[PDB]
Amino acid sequence: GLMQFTLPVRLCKEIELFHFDIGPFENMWPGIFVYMVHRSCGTSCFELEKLCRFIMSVKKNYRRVPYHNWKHAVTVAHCMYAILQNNHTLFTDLERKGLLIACLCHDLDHRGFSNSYLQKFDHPLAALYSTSTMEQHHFSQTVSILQLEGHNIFSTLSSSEYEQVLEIIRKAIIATDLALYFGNRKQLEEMYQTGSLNLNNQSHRDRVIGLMMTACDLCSVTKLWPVTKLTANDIYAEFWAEGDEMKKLGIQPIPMMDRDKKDEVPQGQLGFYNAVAIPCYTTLTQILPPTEPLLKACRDNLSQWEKVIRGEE
Ligand SMILES: Cn1ncc(C(=O)N2CCC2)c1C(=O)Nc1cn(-c2ccc3ccccc3n2)cn1
Ligand SMILES: [Mg+2]
Ligand SMILES: [Zn+2]
Repeated sequence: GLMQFTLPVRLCKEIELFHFDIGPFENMWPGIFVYMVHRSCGTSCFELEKLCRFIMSVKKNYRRVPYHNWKHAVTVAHCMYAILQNNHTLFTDLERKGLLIACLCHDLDHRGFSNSYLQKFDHPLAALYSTSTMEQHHFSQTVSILQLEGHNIFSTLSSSEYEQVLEIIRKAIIATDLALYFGNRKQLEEMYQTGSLNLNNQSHRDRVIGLMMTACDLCSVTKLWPVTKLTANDIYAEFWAEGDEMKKLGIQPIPMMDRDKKDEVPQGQLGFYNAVAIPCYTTLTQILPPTEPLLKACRDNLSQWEKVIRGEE
């Protein structure tokens, strides 16, 4: 109740900024998350005993992979924290509860492999869930952890409020499937430009929430250049491991996953910032103007990758 989490001065200030890096001290990340829930949601949203037990169960069910790990989870929750805090009056009490939990849980039990590799491997999960394979798994993992004795952080919601939050979390996690982003952002673009966008329309809020999830998921591209560059190594470590596994099945991987084409990474980054990241943050800034700092950092990082290609680093 009267127990607040407090951060050291530099963190307390820097955590409010979009480009905050959560640091290399794993043992501080749970406290960083609880801090963000308390400021974003209230010290009443969750029983602290249950929240702490939920957080530690979520951490245990993230694997020791180079990128899709517990640090990614907390990083993606922080970006959502920053969006929510810069957009106070736009989101409901339920949405603010659900979305930080959704971000913490969005890659639960990730093995570091794409939906593609699961399908070509003929992994059991690709028979259970024929599209958004890993994302349906991440939501299933979230529901299972919530149902562990003492882990139901939502228990003090009403029956209807509980159903609404689980549906917010389900849609939020499914939307982190990048295959679904292109269509989602096209529809948001058409709607904002014809002016038909209506945030009282539930189907419209769903689309906007989904774009916020893509924005948060991709947020390594919105950090200081050294964070962005050092995260890129972790991202490619997984992609290249996946390409190795493709070659073991007798399939030449796409260049993205071929460690033989290390050289082409800078040009692949331009394509990705131009095809995915920049349009994601542009449409987000059109719908929620206070998220402009993400667009600006993303553009700065595109310019840095341009500088690497020109051999100036
Ligand atoms: C930075 N970032 N953050 C998230 C993701 C992502 O997609 N994720 C799904 C899991 C996270 C990325 C990313 O790098 N995507 C990407 C990189 N390329 C390319 C394309 C052609 C290439 C040719 C040669 C070498 C490298 C290449 N790379 C295409 N898409
Ligand atoms: Mg994912
Ligand atoms: Zn993710």
